[PDB]
Amino acid sequence: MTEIATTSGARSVGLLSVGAYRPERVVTNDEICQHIDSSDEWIYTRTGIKTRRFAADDESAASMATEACRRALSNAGLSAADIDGVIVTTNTHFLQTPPAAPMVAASLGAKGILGFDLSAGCAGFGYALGAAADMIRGGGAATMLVVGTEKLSPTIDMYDRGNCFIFADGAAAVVVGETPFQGIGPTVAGSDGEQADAIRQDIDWITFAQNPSGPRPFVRLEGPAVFRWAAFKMGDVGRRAMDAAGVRPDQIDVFVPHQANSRINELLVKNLQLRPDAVVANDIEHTGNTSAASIPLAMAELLTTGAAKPGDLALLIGYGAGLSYAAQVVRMPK
Amino acid sequence: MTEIATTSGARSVGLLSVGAYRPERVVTNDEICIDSSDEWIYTRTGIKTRRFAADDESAASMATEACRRALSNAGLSAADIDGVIVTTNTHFLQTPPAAPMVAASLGAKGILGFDLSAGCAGFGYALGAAADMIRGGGAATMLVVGTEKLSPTIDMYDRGNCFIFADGAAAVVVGETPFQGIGPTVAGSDGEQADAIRQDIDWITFAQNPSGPRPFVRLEGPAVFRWAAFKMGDVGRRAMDAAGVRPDQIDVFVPHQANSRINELLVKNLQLRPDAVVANDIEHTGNTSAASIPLAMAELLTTGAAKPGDLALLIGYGAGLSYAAQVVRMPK
Ligand SMILES: *SCCCCCCCCCCC(=O)O
Ligand SMILES: *SCCCCCCCCCCC(=O)O
Ligand SMILES: CCCCCCCCCCOC(=O)S
Ligand SMILES: CCCCCCCCCCOC(=O)S
Repeated sequence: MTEIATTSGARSVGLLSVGAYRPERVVTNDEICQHIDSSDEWIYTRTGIKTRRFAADDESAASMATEACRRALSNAGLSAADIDGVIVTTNTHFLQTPPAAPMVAASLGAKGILGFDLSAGCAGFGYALGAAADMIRGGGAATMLVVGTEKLSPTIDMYDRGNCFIFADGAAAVVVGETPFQGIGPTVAGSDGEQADAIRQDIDWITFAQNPSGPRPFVRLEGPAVFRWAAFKMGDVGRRAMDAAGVRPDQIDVFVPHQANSRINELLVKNLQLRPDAVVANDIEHTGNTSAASIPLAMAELLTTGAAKPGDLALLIGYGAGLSYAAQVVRMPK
Repeated sequence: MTEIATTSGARSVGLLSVGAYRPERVVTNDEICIDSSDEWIYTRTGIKTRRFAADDESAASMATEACRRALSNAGLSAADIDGVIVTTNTHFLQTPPAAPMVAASLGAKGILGFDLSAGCAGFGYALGAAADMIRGGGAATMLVVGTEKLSPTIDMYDRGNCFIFADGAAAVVVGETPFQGIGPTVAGSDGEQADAIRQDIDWITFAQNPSGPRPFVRLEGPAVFRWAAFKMGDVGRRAMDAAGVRPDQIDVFVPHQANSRINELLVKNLQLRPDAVVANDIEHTGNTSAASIPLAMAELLTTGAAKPGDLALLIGYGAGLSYAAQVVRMPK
C-alpha cells in the first residue's frame, strides 16, 4: 500500500587521510623497571617495545581523539564543515554516558554532526571503518571521521608483571569519503566469546563502586592464551580479507596488524605468505600497544617515515579483547 | 596497479521480528521515597511502575534473553545470524565488549559484533549500521539488541530522576525482505550540551579517590525537555521525508520512552493522524534508555495497538545529546 524510500551513495570510498596524536611524555623500558623485576633487554625481546607514550592528567580519550581528528582533516585538505559524521572507537572512555563522539564533534566545531562510539576491543577500528564505508555507500553520509583513541595509562597495574609494560596512550584518525578507485574492501570480521576472560577488566565498575575502599579494577591479560589465539587464527582471517577484496597475498604492499606484540605479528607475516619486501608496521617499538588506536597510528608512522606511500595496497587485521577480530584490504591514506 | 572488489548485498532489508525481556520484580512508585507521590511522579513523567533486574542479572544477560526471543519470533536459530550489535549505556566493563559474550551465550560464538554507544539514539544508529552492513554485503541477517541495567546507576536521593530509569532489553532480527523495511537513517547531535545527561564522576577519577562520592546518573530535566520537545519534531519530519512518506501515512509513532510529557508534545508537533498510535510502554516499563524503542515496539505488538507491517516512525533521543530516526515497517 505504501513504499519506504531507498537511498544510495558513493560506490568507491577510501582513506583520504590519516592524522596521528602522540602525548609528550616518553616512558622508557627502564622507567618501569622500578616497580617490576626485569630489564630493558627482557621487555623488548618478548614485546618489541622500546618506549611508550603517556598522556597527561588533563588529557583524555576524547581530547586526544579531537587533536587526531583535527590533523586528519588537515591532511585530507578539509575543514570540519565538510564532515558529515564521526565514529569514535575506544576502550578507555570512562563514562557510561555521554558518548565521546558528540563532544569531539563539538570540539572541532562540527557540533551537530552524527556520531556514536564503537566498542570492540582492538577490533574497533576494523569495525568502525567497515561501518563508515558502509554508511557512505548506503547514502547515510558522504564524508566521515573514524578515530581510534585510548588512555590506557590509568588502567595499568604497575605491579602486574604480565602486562604493565604493554599498554600506552594516543589517538589517530582517518577520513573516509568518495574516491576515484575502490579504496576500502569488504570487512571480514568475527569473534570468540568463550575466551572473553583472556583480555578484561577484572572488576566491573558497579561491583567496585559498591565496595570502593577494596581492590580497584585494572586491565588483566592472559598472555599465553592471547598469543596462541592471535598467532594461530589471524593468518586465516587475513586470507579471508584478501580473498574478499579479490587480491593475492603477493599484492599486499603494507601489513598493518594491531600492535599487540612484535612476536605475534612476525608470526602472522610468515603465515600470510607475503612478498619478501612487504612493509610490516612496527610502530609498537616507540608507541607501545594502544589498542583500538594502534592500526591508524601504525598507518601514520609508516607514512611519516616514508616506508609506505599513499596508494599502497595494505592489509589491516585487528584482534584482541572479547576475542573479536576485524580485517580488510585498503589503500594507504594521505 | 591492482583492483579492490566492489561487493553488494540485498537492496531491501527489514525487521523480521521483535523480542523483549523485562525482569520479574515490579518496583511501584510507592516503593521509592525524597518527598514525592504516585500522582506527583505520574504527572511529570507518565510512569506508574517500572521493573528492576536482579543482582545476578546484567546488560549482557538480558540482551541474550531478548535476542533468544527475537530469534524465536523470527522463526530462526542462532546459526542463521551473521552478527550481533549490542547497544547499551550500562555495560559496566571498559573491556571485553558485550556482543561476543551475547554471541557465545546464544550458541553462535563465532559471529561478528560490537557495542555501539550513542545515548538513547543507540538503537537508531545500531539499526542503521545493521541494514547498511546487510545492504553492503557484510552480513545477510543480523540481531540488533538494546539492553539496559540502570538500577545500580540511580541515586535514591536524586529527586530529579531516581523514579525515571528502569531495566530491560529488546532485540530485533534484521534481514532480506520482499520490500524496503528500514527507512534511511536521519541522525545528528548537540555536543555543546554533553552535560545535560551525564555520569557526574568518571570511573578513574572515582577509583583514584574512593573516599569521595561515587558516580551516579545525573540529568538536567529542563534542558533535556526543551531540546527533545522542540527539536525532535524536525528530526521526525526529516526521517519521514527520507522514507518518502507523509506524516498522515504513519500508523505508529515510537519515540524514545524518556518522558510521556515530552512525547505528548512531540505527537502534537509531528501533525500525525488523530488515530496514530503512540508508544507509552513507559507507564509500566519506565525509561529503559537504549532499550525503550524495541521494548515499546514489542509492547505495542503484544498489546494489539500495532499490527505487523504498520508504518512506524522511530525517534531516539538522549545523552551526549544524540538523535537517530527512521521510518520502519512493523515486524513479527
Ligand atoms: S584490545 C585491548 C583491550 C584492553 C584495554 C581495555 C581498557 C582497559 C581495561 C579496563 C581496565 C580498568 O580500567 O579497570
Ligand atoms: S539516554 C539515557 C541516559 C542515561 C543512561 C546512561 C547510563 C547511566 C549513566 C551512568 C551512571 C553511572 O555512573 O552509574
Ligand atoms: C611475556 C609475554 C608478553 C605477553 C604477550 C601477549 C600479548 C597480547 C597483548 C594483546 O592485548 C591487546 O591489546 S589485544
Ligand atoms: C521541565 C520538566 C522536567 C521533567 C523531567 C524530564 C525527564 C528527562 C528524562 C531523560 O530521558 C532520557 O532518557 S536521558
